[PDB]
Amino acid sequence: PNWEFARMIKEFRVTMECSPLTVTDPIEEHRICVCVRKRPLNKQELAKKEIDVISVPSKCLLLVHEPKLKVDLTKYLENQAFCFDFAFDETASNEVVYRFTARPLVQTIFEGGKATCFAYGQTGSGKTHTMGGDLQNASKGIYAMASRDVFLLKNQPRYRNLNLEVYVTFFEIYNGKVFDLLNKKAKLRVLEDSRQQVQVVGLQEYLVTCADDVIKMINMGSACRTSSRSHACFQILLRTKGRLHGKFSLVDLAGNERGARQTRMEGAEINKSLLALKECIRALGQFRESKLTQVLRDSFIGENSRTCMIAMISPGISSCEYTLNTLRYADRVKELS
Ligand SMILES: Nc1ncnc2c1ncn2[C@@H]1O[C@H](COP(=O)(O)OP(=O)(O)O)[C@@H](O)[C@H]1O
Ligand SMILES: [Mg+2]
Repeated sequence: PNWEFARMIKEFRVTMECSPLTVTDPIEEHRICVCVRKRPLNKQELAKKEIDVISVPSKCLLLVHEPKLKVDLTKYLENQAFCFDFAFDETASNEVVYRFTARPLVQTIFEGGKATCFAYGQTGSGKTHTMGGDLQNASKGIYAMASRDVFLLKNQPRYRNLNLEVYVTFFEIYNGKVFDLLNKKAKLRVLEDSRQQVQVVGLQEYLVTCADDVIKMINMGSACRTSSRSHACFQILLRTKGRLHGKFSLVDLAGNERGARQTRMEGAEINKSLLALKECIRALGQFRESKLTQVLRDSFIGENSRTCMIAMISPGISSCEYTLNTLRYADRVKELS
């Protein structure tokens, strides 16, 4: 047969119908969740008469109206379809996006589980807008939202007898070097031991109690950081006896369009890490180690470990080549599940 094609086709088909009952399902463990989010064209983009070339006709489908010239100059479209677990159009808010990406994973930490949620995509696409908050608005972004609901889940009966402390970290990863955003960008050192386990020495874990505390911390970190070229990782830890119960690492990745002049070849580092991250993620469905995947190594290797990739799309015509690139990385992540 042509079975590889048949398999790829099936995988497409299956994803193309899904209810929101599939990721949020009990008793099936959707370990890997891949999403896409089209942001609207902004006024500068409108001002430059940019054509919106992206459509999101269903919850599980996204279309690229790839503009093309035939050899004889004749204009046409190659309308390309991609399907994801969720696809959010230019109307979907952060709270809506949060509801189907990260929120499901909150419970995983209170179940003694590890969680990761990545914002992936080109620069100016909305990674920080989604994760940090409206570009700022710490409270209108996933970091905060996840936290809001971490506190809510502790006050429920089922999870009150755990005697939990809520800790919080926040750091930047830039050219192989970690920097604590809660400790004045202090350059930290990353140690692997014999067991191949990682420690980020001197990474400050602030205890928190209310959501507003966390909003304060997120704003300190974001402030004490000054765009792309660097990863940002905000973590939420639940400790019981100062022993770690569960961990949610929320990451605002770097610009994915730097496959690379001379010596601004941080784009080498950025590339290695994104390639790394991809491989790591696909190991959570069963190399070239980067500082990012090293620091997050526990959050993939685990038994109850879950993840969520949110691919950000810039809808402009001028961005199409970058958009198509973003979508292939995303396709290639879903590929194993
Ligand atoms: N879904 C959206 N709705 C409205 N504005 C958005 C949206 N996504 C991004 N933006 C705006 O676009 C700009 C670029 O977003 P940003 O998240 O900083 O890009 P990047 O993810 O590359 O860092 C910001 O001003 C942000 O407020
Ligand atoms: Mg941003």
